[PDB]
Amino acid sequence: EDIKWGMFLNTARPPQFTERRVLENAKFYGQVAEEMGFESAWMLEHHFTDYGLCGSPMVMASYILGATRRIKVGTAINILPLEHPVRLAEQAALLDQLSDGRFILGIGRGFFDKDFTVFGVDIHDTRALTHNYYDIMQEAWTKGVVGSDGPFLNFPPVPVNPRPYSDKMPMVCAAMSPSTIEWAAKNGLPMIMQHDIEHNEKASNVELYRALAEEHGHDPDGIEHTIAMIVAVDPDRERVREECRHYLNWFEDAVEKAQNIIDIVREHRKWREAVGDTAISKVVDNLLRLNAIGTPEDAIETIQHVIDVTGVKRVVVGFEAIGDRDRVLESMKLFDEQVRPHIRGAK
Amino acid sequence: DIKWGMFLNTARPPQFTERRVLENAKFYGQVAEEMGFESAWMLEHHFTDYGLCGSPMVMASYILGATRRIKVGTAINILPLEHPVRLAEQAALLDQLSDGRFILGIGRGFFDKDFTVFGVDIHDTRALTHNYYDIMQEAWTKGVVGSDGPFLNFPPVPVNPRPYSDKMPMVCAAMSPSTIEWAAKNGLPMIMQHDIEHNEKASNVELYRALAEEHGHDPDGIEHTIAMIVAVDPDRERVREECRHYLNWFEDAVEKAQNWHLRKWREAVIKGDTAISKVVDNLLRLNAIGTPEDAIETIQHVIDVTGVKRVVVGFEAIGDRDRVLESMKLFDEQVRPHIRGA
Repeated sequence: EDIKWGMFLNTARPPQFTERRVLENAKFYGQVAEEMGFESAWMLEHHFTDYGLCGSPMVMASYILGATRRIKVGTAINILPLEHPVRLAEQAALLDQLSDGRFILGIGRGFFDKDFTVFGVDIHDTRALTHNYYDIMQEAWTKGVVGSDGPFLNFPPVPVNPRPYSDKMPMVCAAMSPSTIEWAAKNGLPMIMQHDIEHNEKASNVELYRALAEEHGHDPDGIEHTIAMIVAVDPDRERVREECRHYLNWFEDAVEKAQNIIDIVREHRKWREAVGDTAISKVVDNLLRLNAIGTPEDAIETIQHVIDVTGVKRVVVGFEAIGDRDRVLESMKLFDEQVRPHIRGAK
Repeated sequence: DIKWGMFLNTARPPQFTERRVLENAKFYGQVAEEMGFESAWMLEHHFTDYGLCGSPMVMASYILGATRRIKVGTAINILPLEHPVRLAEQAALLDQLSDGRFILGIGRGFFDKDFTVFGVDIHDTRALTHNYYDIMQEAWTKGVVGSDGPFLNFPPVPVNPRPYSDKMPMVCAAMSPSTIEWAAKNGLPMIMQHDIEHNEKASNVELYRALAEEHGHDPDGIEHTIAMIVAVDPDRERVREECRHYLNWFEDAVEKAQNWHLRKWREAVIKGDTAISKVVDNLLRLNAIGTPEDAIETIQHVIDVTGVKRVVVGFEAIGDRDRVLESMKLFDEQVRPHIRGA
């Protein structure tokens, strides 16, 4: 009945913050996470928008690991198609060595068309790409030498240095779909699950995973899945709800824009910004409900519910939605003192 | 007042483990900070034991986390091998994260195996390096960059974050004149390897200045860098023998990286072992390997004829941590304090 507690270092940039502030804040929360006995801190990858300024989780993670001693640092996630597998293999294995095995490489397919256009990748291959790039990296780590004649890359056998410090490279997998869930289950690969998914959908995902493991001759109980959550905690549920709502309204618009960025840079007002929609509003109310946003007891109920139905071992939390540093720290304090003590695990 | 950098090498001689090398390296990173070095420096090597670190950006990123004050440069990022939009993102972030303590070394790379494995034409490498530079620069200065260029084709997109620095601190590996010209033209400091004859680095700097001024840049405002193997010991012939044994392996490994019949192989070991002997004789001559006095003489001469403000030293040749720490202590006390600028 002990949850490993994660902490997102967001590099989202609302209009009312500077790049410096957001990045300094991220660095600072990384140190708060160390001080306050978090299991882990977690990095994101994003390109070309203020949805997130960090486009290299490997570099950011490598920094935070340098700047810390105890805490584990993971990526959520590394978009594998965009990277040569042998490059990321070298990267992860070096950081595993440097970090004395405090690093968790997270992997996913990615879902932004801008990303694949710019780096020159075919967005229809991304499934096969990701599986192949995983296979390649895995062999580099486990065997110490890899080549490819496979469908995407041709290159001869070479050794890839260094070898991991860890027996097995610690990893997670973003997996939203059944075919990925099977693949991960097959490859002994823990899931990390986004925060916008319905709780019973998360329950089903884990059950599906547990089934496919057993079917592919693996112990499901020996894998520890991870969940993302927004936590924003305040005595006055109405106060914190409206703070997060402001943030989340921007967040969902920024998401819309990211899927549109290339067209906007080729273009660049009155009747655009006028034409309330309530489509975003629908999503934001959803997010509030799914996530741990309100009083201590609200958060306890919501967090503990998602543990019960899922049985996840780790919860990676993001505090940023409440605003700037004062408000985040107040939130974090409440959480650490009035919420976290009272959470237990599913077994 | 000379700026001292230190190489965190990750070469693995056969008697060493990967773990030991990488743990030494981190540790020397910490020593560099305490003992008032300006900078620490990381290299990029692939598929070879003559350097383990294939990602200078990761290892640079780590060491900047683990230090307060020291600057960390790379020497060098092999540019052709990485998308310029990705490294733009990387360097700008690390500029922000590190608080402008980062220095992005760039180069062309000359190892064929590398370009084979990452699927790059080794013939195209100079143009790529230049093209890729332009793109990164444009990303940093304007904040948006596309390319219907000769190599990459993608629409204009914003690249985040913006650098912390007003200008991204960089250096450029430059062996050949044509590159030296490009460097200068682009107001780009040089970093020179440790196997260049004294006459030549004189020529390189001269040429640089000449081409710099032509292209309307002030050459005095540019701080060039030179790499130097340091190994300092009372006993000239102990330290020399120690570094000879190491460098024998080293330059042998560098050879293998590029890549009746018992008689034809046995005439390859002798022919190889002399070719390697010749390179290693040069290295001992060119570099600061002897008593404190030998070092002082060699270092100061190299400074005199070049006018470099940054000298980057590597200590690893002399052996393991115990011997390196002895060597580093003599350098600090009996060599360093007796070295002047131009």
